[PDB]
Amino acid sequence: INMNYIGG
Repeated sequence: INMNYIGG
């Protein structure tokens, strides 16, 4: 995952 969406 890009790991930018938010990181929950």
